[PDB]
Amino acid sequence: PGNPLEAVVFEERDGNAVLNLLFSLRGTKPSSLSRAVKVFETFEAKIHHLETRPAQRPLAGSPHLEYFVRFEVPSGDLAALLSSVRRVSDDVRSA
Amino acid sequence: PGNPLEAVVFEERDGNAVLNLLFSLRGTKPSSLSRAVKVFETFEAKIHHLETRPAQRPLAGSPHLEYFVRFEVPSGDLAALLSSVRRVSDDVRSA
Repeated sequence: PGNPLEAVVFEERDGNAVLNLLFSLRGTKPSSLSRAVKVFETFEAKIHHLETRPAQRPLAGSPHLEYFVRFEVPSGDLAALLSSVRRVSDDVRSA
Repeated sequence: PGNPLEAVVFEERDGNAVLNLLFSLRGTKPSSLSRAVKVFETFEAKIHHLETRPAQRPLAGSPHLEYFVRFEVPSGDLAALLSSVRRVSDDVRSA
């Protein structure tokens, strides 16, 4: 489906797009967040703040797995590597 | 070579090891930091704070590429996945 009023959005700066993206995964093996960094790095984008820190550990019984990231990619290549990020996540949103 | 007084060290907590590791890479393609997250995740370790943010961008002409991370792994499996991390980096140190 395609939600227009969804949270996943972005902006452009100096001719590129600066945005953030979060994504979580259950289990203990499915943690291919690594492939996610391969995205922003594939189109030589400029990462602002890539971070990963599963929940529970700090507090448990309220939060859940997470992964905060901020990066910038040409307004055109964004959609390019983002597709990959869509290839890694789908049921999440931007930060 | 093997430097004993080197910076790369670690500690153990509750029967596991909690430490930090930094590593940098030049160019634009060699950014396989992703494989690094595959390490701490391979032995189901507990990551405290994994982060990546190349230098220059904030300030240039003093710093350089970097990648700060903090994670914990059984005092035994640490050496296990760290070897992998050694398979990704060698000329760097802990945080």
